[PDB]
Parts: sequence; C-alpha cells; structure tokens
Amino acid sequence: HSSGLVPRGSMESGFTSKDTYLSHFNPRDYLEKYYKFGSRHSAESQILKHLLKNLFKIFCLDGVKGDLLIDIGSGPTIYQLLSACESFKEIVVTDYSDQNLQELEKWLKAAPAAFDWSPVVTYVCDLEGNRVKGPEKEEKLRQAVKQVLKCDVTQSQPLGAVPLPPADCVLSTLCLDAACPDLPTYCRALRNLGSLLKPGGFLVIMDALKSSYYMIGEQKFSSLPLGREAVEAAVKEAGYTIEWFEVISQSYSSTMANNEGLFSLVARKL
Ligand SMILES: NC(=O)c1cccc(CCCN(CC[C@H](N)C(=O)O)C[C@H]2O[C@H](n3cnc4c(N)ncnc43)[C@H](O)[C@@H]2O)c1
Repeated sequence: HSSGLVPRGSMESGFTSKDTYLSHFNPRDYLEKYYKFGSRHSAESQILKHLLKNLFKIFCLDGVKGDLLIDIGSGPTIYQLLSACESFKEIVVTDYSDQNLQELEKWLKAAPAAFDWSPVVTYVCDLEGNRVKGPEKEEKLRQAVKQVLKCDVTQSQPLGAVPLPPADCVLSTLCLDAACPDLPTYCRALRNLGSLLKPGGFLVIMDALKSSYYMIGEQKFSSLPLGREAVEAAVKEAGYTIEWFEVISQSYSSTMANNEGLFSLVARKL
C-alpha cells in the first residue's frame, strides 16, 4: 500500500485498478460517509440535495420517461432512482463491485441490516408534492428494480451476455470519473453505454469536475479529473447530442473529494 501518497491500487498504472473495487470498497463505509443525510447542511448533504432536485427535474418535470432505465455504476445507493421510479416501469441497477450489489439486494429485500434511506426518501416525496409518504415510495421503487446486474463500463458489452431491451434511458451518477482511467477509456465507456440505448434514447450523467481522487474515510480512490470541455467533447464523440448541460460550484469537503463542482447533463443518442 501507499498510505495515501497515491490512490489505492494506483501505484503502477496511475489509476485505481478495478480489482481494488472488489477488495477495499466497503459499501457500508461509503454509505455511512456520503449518504447519511443526518445533518442537511453538510457539504455531502448539499450535493445530494442538488442531485435529487436535478433527477426530479429530469424525470418528473421534463419528459424523460419510458419503459426501461438502466442505472450504471449504482454502487450501493438508490437515491438516484427515487424520482426515475415515477416515470420508468422497469429499472435495472448495475455495478462492478459485488459488495455493492449485495448491499443493494439487501435494501431490495428490505432486510433489517440494510441501509436506512428514509430521510433521503422523505426529501424526494416532498419534492414530488407529498402525493405519497416514505414507505409507499420505497415500495414502488423496490418493485421497479427488476434486475441487479454485474457491470463493467470498459467492456464493449458492459452487462456481459445478459439480454436486455434497448433502454429508453441510461443513467450514471458518480461512476464514470471513478471507472475510466483516461479520456479515451471515458469516451469508449460512453460508447459502450450507448450499446444499451435506443436510438434517440436519453443519457443522463452526473459526476464530479476536475477531481483526481475521492476518499472513503482514510481510503483514497482514483477519479478522472475532467473539465466541462473534456466531458462535452467526450459525450459528442461517443455519439450523443447534448440537450442541456449544467455546472455547479458546490464541492465536496476537501477531506472527502478534491472536486471543483459537479456537472449534470442530458444527452440523446444520435
Ligand atoms: N469522482 C469523485 O470525485 C467522487 C465524488 C463523490 C463520490 C465518489 C465515489 C462514487 C462511488 N460509486 C458511485 C455510486 C453511486 N452511483 C453514487 O452516486 O454514489 C462509483 C461506483 O462505480 C465504481 N466502478 C469502478 N469501476 C467500474 C466499472 N468498470 N464499471 C462500473 N462501475 C465501476 C464502483 O463500482 C462504484 O460502485 C467519487
């Protein structure tokens, strides 16, 4: 190990190897650190609230809706699906980490040991006009998630041989920066994601800007430090047209990530 001198699993290649996500990425430590939502005025909670409003705006105010949505790099989180659940009949959650998928399946089973998303759920229910309350919202999402799949964005077939309909939308929050060691892999990963999408289908990405790493407690993982111009260039080259692109100044605490804000985009496959 490098003891923080360099991200974990990065000493040789310069970027966290994916094996590291099967060894040192602890979903409970990640959820505890980033999605606790116990104090709203934290840097973490401020970021999450902005992500939720955008996902709410994308799926419930805009037209982004359809039959199948595939979430790419879900990790152990479900916040990114609460609003999409209202406009998509079927949701497929995917990640590279088996530990993350296990943590997800625990929440889908509503196991008592699963993570408590209750305050995040309540926030989304208030965004959507309080038509329902927390427990009813959670159950609607639990029924929408039809598949929990292994995923690798660096592969031509990110979901392997699992057959799926062409999706109406592909969603990916906070994953591509962590998964792609360079800009060519990033652009190819966006092309790989397009293999799951209908022509003219929607692509929704939210990720950090200009971040070289993120922390889970004392564990450092690599992130690809993209600027807005680089993201825009990679999205267009991968075969999409951008519908809207938003950049926010809000950052994670320097103790958790070295990002300079976040971006949010909706694109369509040309
Ligand atoms: N970049 C930063 O600064 C920054 C800022 C804040 C937080 C973070 C950590 C993000 C952790 N998850 C996001 C989970 C969820 N969507 C969510 O929103 O939190 C990344 C997930 O994707 C990883 N992954 C790595 N290789 C992957 C591959 N080949 N295929 C698919 N997945 C891959 C892991 O599996 C993670 O589960 C980074």
